[PDB]
Formats: sequence, structure tokens, C-alpha cells
Amino acid sequence: MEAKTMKDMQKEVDAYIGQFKEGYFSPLAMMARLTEEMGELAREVNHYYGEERSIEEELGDVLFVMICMANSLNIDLETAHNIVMNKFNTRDKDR
Amino acid sequence: MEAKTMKDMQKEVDAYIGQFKEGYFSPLAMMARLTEEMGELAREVNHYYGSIEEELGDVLFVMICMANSLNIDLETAHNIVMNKFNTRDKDR
Amino acid sequence: MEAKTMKDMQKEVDAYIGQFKEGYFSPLAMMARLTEEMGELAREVNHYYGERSIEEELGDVLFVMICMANSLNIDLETAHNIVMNKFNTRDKDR
Amino acid sequence: MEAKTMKDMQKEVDAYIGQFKEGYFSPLAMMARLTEEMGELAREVNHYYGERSIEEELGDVLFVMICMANSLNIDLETAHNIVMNKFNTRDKDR
Ligand SMILES: [Mn+2]
Ligand SMILES: [Mn+2]
Ligand SMILES: [Mn+2]
Ligand SMILES: [Mn+2]
Repeated sequence: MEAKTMKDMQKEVDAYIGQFKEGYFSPLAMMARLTEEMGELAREVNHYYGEERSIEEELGDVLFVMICMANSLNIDLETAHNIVMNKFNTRDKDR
Repeated sequence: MEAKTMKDMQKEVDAYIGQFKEGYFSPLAMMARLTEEMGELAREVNHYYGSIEEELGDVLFVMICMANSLNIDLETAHNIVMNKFNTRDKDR
Repeated sequence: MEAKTMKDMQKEVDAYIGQFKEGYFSPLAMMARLTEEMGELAREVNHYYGERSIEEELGDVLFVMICMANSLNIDLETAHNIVMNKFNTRDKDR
Repeated sequence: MEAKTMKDMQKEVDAYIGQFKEGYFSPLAMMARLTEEMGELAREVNHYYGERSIEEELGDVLFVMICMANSLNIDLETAHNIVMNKFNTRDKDR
């Protein structure tokens, strides 16, 4: 493990977008971008599992737009992950 | 900041799924789950820009599930996308 | 009593949206709406295959499709026809 | 100049698919196909609104939907009607 934090991956994407005059796409434009990326993942999941490198890369593509979305709206995905994990966190002492 | 690495967040989800007899959804079923979560995100984005923090988390969870299912490390994924966007221009 | 045409189905949706001051969602907002409905379909496909509820969720996506098409003066009969043309091979045996 | 009914459009797709040994994709595979086409629609909506290419990509989405519907013996005219009934108001003035 190197190992990169979620905070750093977000900083890394923020640094890349920061160079452009355009900046982040508007949230609704982002949502279209995500739908587009998800389609490319769907295509690839269907190709390999329907009726590691390509499918690995299409996840990264989706993850990038997600980070963009999250950065655009000042959302920290580590926090986001934690609130989901807390929702699944059972009150059962045996687990 | 703690701060949590991508590998840790993936390990964390794998430990959660690992307790069930079922384990992971098959990839095509995952893809359906992912389409489902994306719609919930779309709803929230439209509502606020026509909750987001949580619905992004929800989509991220399914992503991690998908990646774990196929033994894919999302740090490597992120890196190979960053390499693609990385320009050979000395000025940038 | 007899089958409804795609043109009429579009006219029907246009008549319904026509009564509102706001009218059609902008194309990018429609796409968000369409993504939302697709998720509900996905949910229901997963539920039954991972009857009536799935029939309804297809209706929901079809409605937003029609809204999208109407919004951009696109006729879905014509759209469907270019797809059929794209697939209809020049093979005499088929 | 017909014009074409939804039932016929579905019959037309069923006849096209009916020639192949493989037949219809399973519902979960269909859903993946549909997610794929939606992305291509999204791409095209973003390009022009972030138009003839949108007409084609709407068609492609409509095709997979027809496939989906045929696959599960669902009539899309019926589906459309339940959605219209859902929005049908009990208001006498509308
Ligand atoms: Mn992708
Ligand atoms: Mn969600
Ligand atoms: Mn639906
Ligand atoms: Mn398309």
C-alpha cells in the first residue's frame, strides 16, 4: 500500500480541474456526465459478464466524475462513505 | 483528518459483506444496483439544482462492492485515469 | 377498442404538459429525470429477476422519453424507423 | 404515411429478434443494455445542450425498451395508459 487517501485523490482531481478557465461543470451537466460514464461501465460489464483492464478503467472513469461532482459541491467522499457505513452499522453486539 | 485510504474503505466494505452467506451480487446484478443508485442521485441533484452527500455515498458503496467483487483496486483505477489526463506539456 | 399510434401517444403527453405554466423541463434536466426513472426500473428488474410493478416502471421511463422527444420536436415513430433501417440487412435470404 | 401503432412497433422488433437463435437478452442483461444506451443519450444531450444525433440515440433507447417489454410480454400502450391514468385528475375543469 502506497497509500493514497480519498482526501488526496479529491485534491489531485481538484488540482487538475483548477488549471482550466472552465472549472467544474454545473451539477446537472455533471449528472449527464455520470450517466454517460455509467453507460460505458454497463457496456463493459455486459461484454465480460453478460450473454480487468477495460472494466478497471471504466470504474476509474466513473470514479473521476464522482470526485468532480463531490468537489464541485464541497462534499468530502470520506465523510459520505462514513455516513453510509454508519447506516449499515448494526446495534447487534454479536456483529 | 484520520485519514482513510481508498484501500481501507474497500477493506471496510469487504469485511461488512464478508459476514453474509450471500456475499457479493453477480456483476450484472451489481450493474442494476448501480443504475438504481444513480437514479436516486439524479433525483437529489434535480431537487437541489433544477441528501446529495448521502446519495453520493450510496453510489460509492456499490462502486466499492463492484470493485471488490472483481478484485479491482480503485486506487490503481484512479491512477490510470490520472495518467490518461496527464499531459506531456512541460508548462503545465 | 383498437391500437393507439406513437404520434397520438406523443400528442397525449403534449396536451397534458401543455396546461402547465412551466411546460417542459430543459434537456439537461430531462436527462436527470430520465436517469431517475431508469433507476426505478433497475430496482424493479432486480427485485423480480435478481409483473405489474415492472410494467408501470417502463411506462414511467416511456413518459419521460416522450417528454424529451416532444421538447425537441422529435417524432419517435421516425426515430424507431431509422433504427430499423440501420438493422435491416441487404441480405435477400432474410 | 400510416401512421404506426405502438403494438406494430413491438411486433416489428419481435419479428427482427425472432430470426436469431439467441433471442432476447435476460432481464438483468437487458437492464445493462438499457443503462448503456442511456449513457449514449446523455452524451448526446450534453453535446448539444450543455440535434439529429439525439433523434437516433432516443431511437436506440426506445429499441432496448421495446426489447425489454417484448421479453416480458408487456404491452407498452397499456403501460403508457396506466401512467396517463395516474396523472388523470379528478378535477372537472381539467
Ligand atoms: Mn466508464
Ligand atoms: Mn444514491
Ligand atoms: Mn420507473
Ligand atoms: Mn443511444
